Amino acid sequence: LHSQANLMRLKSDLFNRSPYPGPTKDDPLTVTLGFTLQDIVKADSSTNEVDLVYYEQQRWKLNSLMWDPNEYGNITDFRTSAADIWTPDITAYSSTRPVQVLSPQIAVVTHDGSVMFIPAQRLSFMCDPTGVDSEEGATCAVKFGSWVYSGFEIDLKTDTDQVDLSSYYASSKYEILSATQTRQVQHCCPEPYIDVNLVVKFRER
Amino acid sequence: LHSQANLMRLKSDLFNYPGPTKDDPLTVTLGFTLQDIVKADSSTNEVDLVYYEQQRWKLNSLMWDPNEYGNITDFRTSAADIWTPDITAYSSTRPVQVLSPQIAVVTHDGSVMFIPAQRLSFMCDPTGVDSEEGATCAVKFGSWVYSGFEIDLKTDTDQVDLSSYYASSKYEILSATQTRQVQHYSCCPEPYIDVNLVVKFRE
Amino acid sequence: DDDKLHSQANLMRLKSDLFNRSYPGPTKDDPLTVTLGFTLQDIVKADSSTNEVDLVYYEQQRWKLNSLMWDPNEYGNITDFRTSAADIWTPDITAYSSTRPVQVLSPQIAVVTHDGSVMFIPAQRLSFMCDPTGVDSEEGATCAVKFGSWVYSGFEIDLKTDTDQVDLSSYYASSKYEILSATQTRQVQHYSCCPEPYIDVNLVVKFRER
Amino acid sequence: DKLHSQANLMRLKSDLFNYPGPTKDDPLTVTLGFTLQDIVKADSSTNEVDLVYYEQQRWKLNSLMWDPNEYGNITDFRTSAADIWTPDITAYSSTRPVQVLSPQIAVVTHDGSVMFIPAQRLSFMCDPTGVDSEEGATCAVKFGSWVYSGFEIDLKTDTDQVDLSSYYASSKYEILSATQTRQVQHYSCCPEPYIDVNLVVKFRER
Amino acid sequence: DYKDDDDKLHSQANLMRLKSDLFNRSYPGPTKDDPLTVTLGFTLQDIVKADSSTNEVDLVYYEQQRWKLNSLMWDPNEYGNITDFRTSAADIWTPDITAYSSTRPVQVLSPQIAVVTHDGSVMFIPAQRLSFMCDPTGVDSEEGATCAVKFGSWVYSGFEIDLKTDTDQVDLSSYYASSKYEILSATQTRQVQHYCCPEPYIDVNLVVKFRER
Ligand SMILES: C[N+]1(C)[C@@H]2CC[C@H]1C[C@H](n1cc(-c3ccncc3)nn1)C2
Ligand SMILES: C[N+]1(C)[C@@H]2CC[C@H]1C[C@H](n1cc(-c3ccncc3)nn1)C2
Repeated sequence: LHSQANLMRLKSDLFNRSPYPGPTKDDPLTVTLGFTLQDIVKADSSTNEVDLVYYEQQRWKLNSLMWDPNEYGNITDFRTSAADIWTPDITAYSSTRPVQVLSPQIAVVTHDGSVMFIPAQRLSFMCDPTGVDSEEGATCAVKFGSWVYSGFEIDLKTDTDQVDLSSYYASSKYEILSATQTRQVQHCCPEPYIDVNLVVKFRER
Repeated sequence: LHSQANLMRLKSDLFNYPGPTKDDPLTVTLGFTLQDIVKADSSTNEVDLVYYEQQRWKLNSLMWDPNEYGNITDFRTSAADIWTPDITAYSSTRPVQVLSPQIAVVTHDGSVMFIPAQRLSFMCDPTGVDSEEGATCAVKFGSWVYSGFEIDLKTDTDQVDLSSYYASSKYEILSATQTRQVQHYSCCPEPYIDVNLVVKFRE
Repeated sequence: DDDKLHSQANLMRLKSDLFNRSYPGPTKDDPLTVTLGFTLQDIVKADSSTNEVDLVYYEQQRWKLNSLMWDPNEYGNITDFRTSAADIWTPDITAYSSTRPVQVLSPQIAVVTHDGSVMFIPAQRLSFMCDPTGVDSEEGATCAVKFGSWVYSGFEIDLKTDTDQVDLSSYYASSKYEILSATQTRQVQHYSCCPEPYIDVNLVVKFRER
Repeated sequence: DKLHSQANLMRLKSDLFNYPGPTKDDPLTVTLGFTLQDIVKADSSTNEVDLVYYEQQRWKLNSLMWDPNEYGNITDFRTSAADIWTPDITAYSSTRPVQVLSPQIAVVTHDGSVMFIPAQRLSFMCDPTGVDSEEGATCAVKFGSWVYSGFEIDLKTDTDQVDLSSYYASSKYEILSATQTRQVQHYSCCPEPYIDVNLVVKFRER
Repeated sequence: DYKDDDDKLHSQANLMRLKSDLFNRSYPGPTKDDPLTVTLGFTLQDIVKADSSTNEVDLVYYEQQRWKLNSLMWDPNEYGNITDFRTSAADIWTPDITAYSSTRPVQVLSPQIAVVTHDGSVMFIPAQRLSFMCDPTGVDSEEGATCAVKFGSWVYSGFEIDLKTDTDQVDLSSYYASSKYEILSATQTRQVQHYCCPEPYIDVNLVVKFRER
């Protein structure tokens, strides 16, 4: 009951008893992105759309979510609804339908102020699967990034350029030949723009 | 009218929980009742199930003495009025579609019974389904964000309840099991728990 | 004309008193009887590849609460009113063998009468478990679906019908399917999960290609 | 000067919004008109046809009247359809929930009249047999209040001719005729009349 | 150092105060006495699908919307030199720009967030998937098919909302190189029409010419 009271007090202190309005040029934020590809579900050659199921790991850190575990019964982290906090507007740049969310929208917040949010998603995106019924397979790509924040407000990075394939569905209609995730910088507008480019080579299993 | 006043007062009292923690872990019991394998798509390797899920847990903070409330021992309430566990399928390919009202039953000892009916599309190769051996598929269910140190999953039985399986389904069930699994990941010492639903079926 | 302004005032006041100055659902001590009746409009689709059939129908629901009673004389002789279904408690009447979420085809509005009775008539499209084998034959196909509370046993919600005959007077005359018979029967239903039975109304439809 | 016109509008909306629907004592008339844009498809396997149209709805409330001279000569304003009461006009033989294609915003005028024009895609019960013949196919669907009788809400049309001037010239289907006709229905049980507008469309493969 | 940390806190406080002063200290939409000009431009990303059985074609594009309100102006010097901010599109008035011949509800593909600048100008760029009325007959030809769809306010006439374009050329620099359909031309043109009614009505007409492969 004390642990419960401690956690409710912590969330009340963080969410009620102090003010974050999003990143700014004077208060920029770095968001780390990683993809865990679970399934290429469908590849449509009549419309050049491919459907992926993946987990999108998002990580950032805010001073305003920091606390001393000693003041709160040594609580070092908690889970909370993603709507309780600010989250980055990371968006697929060439989707062809609204993303469908497959998991609870809940984030893990740690006492250092770091946040980890890992929504599972089904995404339809622009992809010509020509060659998927061949040895070399097909190659397609999709960029992810902020919709409204330039690189002066949100910077992106990956922890690795190799997409996590350890959850890829063993009996998918498609096998993965390779999957990479790479930070890109592009420069109308003075400010740089950042994305992570997800590149997937695949073929019929 | 006195019973109505008592129930309204109980609910006000109770509803005026941050989730479990390592220090205050919660056990959630899970069971499945499979009603129908509706569809098996060999072009996408997606299979569609209709089932309902029994979910049960207990909170001291939902406890009350009936004698203080007209001998009310339980009530029904919107699932939005209370914390519910984030039990999720780990290999769905579409958002789950809910077939039953989001209402749970709370009992005076603090226990909660929630029974969501769902249609689920999940990753499944139906190869063999037109053969004597049939096809076999599996989908894990568990917390999305809590480890086995915060939410422990249990089952009452490893037999999926098939007593309400639709007798004229396109697919007959050869077997269906629900098995608690303890999973570890090389990075971390803490256990993760899921219930693995394994279904063997054929046309 | 001042009469009209007065009637509006009486109704806003009645609604304010009933909703703002005052139902937690039925209990064992205070159980509720819901009357159900179906009006079947159309069998839209019968899918033999998945054994799902799609129905369009109106489901009439009626119940009565003391907490919704008023004296018409205290409120300018208002004897009933329409209100959003979200303003009041409604029963969780659920198809027990749907294969998709029901789709609502009519406004979520109910009629409340001064004796505390409520009438609510949702139009729905429902996909449910049904093997249409035989539909291209003279005998046709037969399927059934139960409707009842999801969370309330017979000790909290009872159901009744006014008739066991489904109303076919609005059935679509150029449907792909003709109705041979449609019945609606109250059942006391025992589930191995639970010592207390649930009440359902069993909708049994015999139909064939027109 | 512009801040004044804005202040006037905001005050008017405030005055007006700071109505329980019609009653037999305070009944209401809704004028309905259809502008048919497209027959998108016809499914002979299910006898469902899909229409795209916008539906003009007009009614008048004393409680929405104001004097333009008291409010900077504001004669009308636009407002979210959620800020006001709107009639529960429903298709009686749809087979899927209507899909709304336009913003849910209405126009309120100083004489208390409200104009709301939802664009919709509708699937409804229709046998397209004959659509590939000179005579074409004929189908119909009634629209009316779901919960209000003719004692609370009357319906009417300005014309019985459906507006076809915006009908898609390259639709897969051409319209031979389209009418919208007020119908009154009485029943021996009940003393109250029931009103609908019957949309009748005759159409043919182009 | 501590000063850098304090600056960031100040910057956050300044933003919260700006948004507070703008929003909950104090737009009812345009009026005949206060007309608004919305600038529209399209960036066409993909013609996904052309259905000859229903004459519906599906587009993916993003639609840049821009307008300017006196009531959204502020002096940057009064707010730590903040010159613009991002905010939820639900925090502010937005124009009801609607496609006039869609056949399904538009599907939104991007975050509903806008950028507000100190001169009171607002920029909002929703990405959308749209199904609209279009006979793709000719798509399998050298000159391709031609389809058009008008965009404009649903409820405001040209008395209250005017439209303009910065160019009549649809932006094709992000068009999907491996689409099933190649673009032959794409234009966006302001029109004044009538429907009966004294008020003139304004739209922007998107005309696309495209063919297979
Ligand atoms: C159709 N049902 C499956 C019947 C009646 C409504 C729905 C849900 C009901 N129900 C109740 C329970 C239950 C209740 C209490 N404890 C364990 C299981 N499980 N399923 C049984
Ligand atoms: C595409 N429209 C049909 C144009 C512009 C937006 C939509 C709706 C508009 N509109 C206005 C009216 C109207 C307004 C006032 N009185 C009668 C009809 N009817 N349709 C005309």
